[PDB]
Amino acid sequence: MVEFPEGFVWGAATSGPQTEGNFHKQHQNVFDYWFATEPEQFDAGVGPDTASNFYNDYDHDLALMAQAGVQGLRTSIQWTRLIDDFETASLNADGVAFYNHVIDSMLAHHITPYINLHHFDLPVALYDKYHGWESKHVVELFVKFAEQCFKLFGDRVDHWYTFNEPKVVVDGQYLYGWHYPQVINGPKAVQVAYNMNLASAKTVARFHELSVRPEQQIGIILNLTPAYAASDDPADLAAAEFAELWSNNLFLDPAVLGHFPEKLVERLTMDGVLWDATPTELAIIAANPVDSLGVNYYHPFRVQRPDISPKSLQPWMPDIYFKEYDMPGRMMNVDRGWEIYPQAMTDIARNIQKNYGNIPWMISENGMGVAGEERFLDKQGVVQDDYRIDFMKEHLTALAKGIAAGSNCQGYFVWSGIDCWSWNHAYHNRYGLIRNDIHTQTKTLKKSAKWFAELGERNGF
Amino acid sequence: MVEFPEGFVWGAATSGPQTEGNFHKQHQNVFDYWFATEPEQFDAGVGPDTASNFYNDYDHDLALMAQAGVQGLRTSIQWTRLIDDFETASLNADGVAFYNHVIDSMLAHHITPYINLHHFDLPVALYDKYHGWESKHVVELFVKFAEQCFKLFGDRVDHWYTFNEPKVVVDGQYLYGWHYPQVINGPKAVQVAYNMNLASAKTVARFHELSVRPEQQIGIILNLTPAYAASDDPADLAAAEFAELWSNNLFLDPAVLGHFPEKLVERLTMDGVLWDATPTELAIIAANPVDSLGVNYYHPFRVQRPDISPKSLQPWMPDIYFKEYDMPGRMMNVDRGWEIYPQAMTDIARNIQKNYGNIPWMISENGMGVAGEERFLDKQGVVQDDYRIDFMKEHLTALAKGIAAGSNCQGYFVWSGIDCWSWNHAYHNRYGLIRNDIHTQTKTLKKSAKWFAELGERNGF
Repeated sequence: MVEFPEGFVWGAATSGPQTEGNFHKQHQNVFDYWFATEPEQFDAGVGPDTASNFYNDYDHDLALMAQAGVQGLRTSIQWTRLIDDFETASLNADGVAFYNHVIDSMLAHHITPYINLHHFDLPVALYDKYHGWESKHVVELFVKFAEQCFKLFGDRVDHWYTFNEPKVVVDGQYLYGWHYPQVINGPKAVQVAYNMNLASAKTVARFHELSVRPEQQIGIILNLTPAYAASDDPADLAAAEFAELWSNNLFLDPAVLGHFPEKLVERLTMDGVLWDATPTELAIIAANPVDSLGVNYYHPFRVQRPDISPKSLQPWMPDIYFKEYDMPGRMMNVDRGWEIYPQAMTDIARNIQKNYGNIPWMISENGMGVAGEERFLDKQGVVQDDYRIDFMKEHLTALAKGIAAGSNCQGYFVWSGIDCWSWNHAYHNRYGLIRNDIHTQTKTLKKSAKWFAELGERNGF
Repeated sequence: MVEFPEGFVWGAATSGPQTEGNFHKQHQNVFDYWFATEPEQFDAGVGPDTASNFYNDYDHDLALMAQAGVQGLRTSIQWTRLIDDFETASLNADGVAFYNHVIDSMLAHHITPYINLHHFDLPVALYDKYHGWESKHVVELFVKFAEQCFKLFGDRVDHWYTFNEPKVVVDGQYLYGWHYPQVINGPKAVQVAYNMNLASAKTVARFHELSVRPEQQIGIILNLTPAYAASDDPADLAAAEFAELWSNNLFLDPAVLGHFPEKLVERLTMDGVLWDATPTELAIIAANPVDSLGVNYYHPFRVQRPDISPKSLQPWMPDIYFKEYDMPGRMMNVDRGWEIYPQAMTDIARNIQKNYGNIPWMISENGMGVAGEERFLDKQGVVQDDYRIDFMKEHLTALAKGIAAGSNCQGYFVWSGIDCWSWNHAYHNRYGLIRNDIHTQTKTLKKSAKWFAELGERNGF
């Protein structure tokens, strides 16, 4: 009734920081330090020190994911676990040993590894010493960490990603207080977006200098969620224009086309907040676009005119040009606060096909987070998460229309395999096909896990 | 300068609930349920779910305890981990295998096991089903649990304990709200004190039926701090008399002499709150005294006359006869609010010598808790806990005065080897010879750890 291309990958996505726990980890990332000093900023004071116990229980957790139909698992390597000295990227022997264990264990459970290098987990010491992603020297230290990952694990990992959602690092660390250091500074944010695009292009370049087999490829993972104008009012259309350039093109265009979006550069310049770039850096970005795209999609983005004129006396923010809009009658993931709009999948697919060379891409994250899932347990402690199955069906239906129209989508990864630690929200909302009882770290397939395994067997539903 | 008997045992003490974490544990004990229910009752919301990670890191943790001079480790087996069906004491095979690994690992590190059966960790389902320690049926199920421990581990463990401080279970669960379920009921407390005494004698009986070697002994661990009278004013001395019959004789006399203190039975009968016993139960108590005594001491205990007459119209509580007294001029550990009075050790040693047959005994707990020990890290990472060393010097010196005068003391167990979870206080105070960074579960010897090691080799200081 709804079928998918031959070879389509059915996978799951997590990250190191949200699964491993902090057991024996050498360095604190910014979230580790945030929790150590202000535990009250986290749901129930549950931080990342244990998370979903993946450091200790990886082998059996991978077996459960394989049970759940996870043919590919995408997670991340922590800079703060792998590296001893950041300046030279010397190696923490115990951390290298741990990532070889989980990659080997993925293979033994017949899971294809997809390895992302960075997922919101900047080392706090590099923020204290250089201001983190503001520093083009920190950019270089990142590339040297990437180089080690490629040399250590490239022999049995084909599929890599530089970053998960750099835009969330920019927004979170420098615009809205979501991430420690909670800086609130538009111009810095512009430089950080620049610096992270540059780090990604420099990592792509080093990846291909070091690759040995043709099937090795490196990509990036972004939100491509479209900006719908609230109305056809010119002021709402103009707000949606800028929201689109700034939330999507800022990263999509340099990663895939090789250059920054022309209209955005012009607006940033006119406002006096343009990044500092050099011709040599821009040439690196132009010469090393990603091999593939990971699309994270959860909810649409709707936007109307700003309440006050953008020429008002205020600190510069991208938000001076647009304000978020609530559509009456929207479908809502309420205990979460997000709109549910599957059709955006189709728009994204068409946009990639028409405007971005129909580059090979995957849905790298799609999922629904729900609170208090103990209420939906049945007589055997199996969460009856039909809502999650229906949510997956609605978005997969939309995806398949994009594919039949000709968009080069090659896989679908659910967020997430096993309930994992959702930053300051901790375990308030669950996303997994597999429930984790975090008091005992005992995990059990949900109803959606068996549906997912069957979806992969029939390559459809 | 201050020496100790040949063959003195230099040890450390903990418990399972305070170290293991709840990783893969089948059942919740009362503290597990309490934290799952009311995490706000726990410092910083830090519960038992990870504790000091002993479930995962036992082998290396025992190595560090060996470096710190721990020749005997006293800890406990968790009823809620070992047993599948409480009614039949059927075995949980992963919990059985876990205790087999730590006991074997203790042996390989040249650490003599000291295994205690119960440290405040009643399974909450047995309180729901039967009201817990109020049930003489639960008394039997505990004996069945002890049976299983002796058969699985008795081939390698010589030294056993029935309970760690039953009085704290009485006081905590039924008098002052320290332990879930926080019942406030004096008469119920009297019956629970009786039932736990009876559980212990029955366990001692079973233990000797199933004994295989003569070296195998089993004891009980109690607080025997004297109840010092505030003055020689007859109301004060009479208060100290009941305080001692109640806080010490309630368990000392059944455990060692095989009967309850006659003046205490008389008092509770007069007030109409006395336990329900049978002659056969009393005969089992009389026929199975303990083989040895573990003594816990931290701080002294002083009492004065109650403020109102004990005949006043109020719910019966042991405290209607005595009130805590603060002595002008006391030597205090001010941050912890505890008096320092080392000679109480010497008084305890004399009491066991004179009145309790000089039964073989050890100091099963003694130690000092301090908050924010990060203040005394040298930048080599070692806590400079000179205060802990001086504390041990004073108390070992007073204990030596007792051994010299003829007290049959055989060992000194520090609380604790590694920093562990102190119930609702969690990790606010640290007692260890070894420091635990509970964010990373990375452990490091303190200064006192090297001191304790040299103390054991020199057998003095």
